[PDB]
Amino acid sequence: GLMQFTLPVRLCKEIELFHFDIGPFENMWPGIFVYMVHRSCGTSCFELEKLCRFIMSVKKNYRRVPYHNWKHAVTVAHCMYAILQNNHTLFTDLERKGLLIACLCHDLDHRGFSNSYLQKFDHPLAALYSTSTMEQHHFSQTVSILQLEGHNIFSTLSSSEYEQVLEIIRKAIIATDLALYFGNRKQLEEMYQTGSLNLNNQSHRDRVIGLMMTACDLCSVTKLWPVTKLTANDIYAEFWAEGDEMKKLGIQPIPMMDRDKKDEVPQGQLGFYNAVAIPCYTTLTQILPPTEPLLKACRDNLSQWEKVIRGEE
Ligand SMILES: COc1ccc2nc(N)c3c(C)nc(-c4ccccc4Cl)n3c2n1
Ligand SMILES: [Mg+2]
Ligand SMILES: [Zn+2]
Repeated sequence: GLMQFTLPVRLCKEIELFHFDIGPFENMWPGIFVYMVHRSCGTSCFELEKLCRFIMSVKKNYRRVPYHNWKHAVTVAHCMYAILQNNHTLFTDLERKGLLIACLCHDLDHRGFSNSYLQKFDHPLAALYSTSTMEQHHFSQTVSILQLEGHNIFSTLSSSEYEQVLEIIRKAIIATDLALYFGNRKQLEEMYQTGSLNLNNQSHRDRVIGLMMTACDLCSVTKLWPVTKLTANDIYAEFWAEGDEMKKLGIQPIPMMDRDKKDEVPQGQLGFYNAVAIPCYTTLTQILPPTEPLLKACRDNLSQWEKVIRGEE
């Protein structure tokens, strides 16, 4: 009960900031996640023995791919932690529990390939789940790990609390399917502008939680320029591997995925910031004003990509 996780002083302070980087020491990441659960939720939210076993099983079920890896999982959970701490009173005990676990699990057993590649490959998961293919797989994998003996971190919830938290995690993980994000933000935009947005409306909370999941999922665009720039190499290493696999199926990939067209990357990140990231953090900053640092950081990195193009780096 009385056993706190503490971090070194620099981590203890920087972990509270949106732009925190979890660092290159893999063995500290489980401790960093537990620390975040303890401050965001309480030291009673989860049985430590079970949580530790759940974390190590989640870690084992992430693959050694350049980007969609265990480090991405913990990075996305830390952004959720920063959003939850800067918006203390807006979220329920169930939501704070559910959302950190959702973020940690949101890309479970990812192969570094998109839903499009699975469909064109004709991968069995594409027959099993016709839309949000990988995301339905990620939720399936989360449930599987929760059902391992000694892994059910939720076992002390009432029957209906358990159903609500698994329903929060499912929606949260499905919302990380970027094809669903565009319509979700458009709706949140209309609701905020016509002033019909209402956080006591469950269906409205769902939408807001989805945008938070998009916001955390993209949070590599909200770090200090060097972090953001070096992560973009990991992201493109997956894209180019997928591009190669498209060519193997006799399909010319989109230029963003073609490793012959690396020149077109900076312009590609521009389109992504303008079409996805900026609109995402703008709408988020309108609903949850304290998340403004993510928008500011994202605009800062947009400006860095403009500089790469103008040949200034
Ligand atoms: C999906 O198409 C793209 C294209 C350019 C990206 N550039 C990024 N900097 C980026 C980031 C931080 N996260 C994603 C992303 C989001 C959801 C699923 C998979 C990925 Cl890779 N992307 C990008 N995604
Ligand atoms: Mg994903
Ligand atoms: Zn992700």
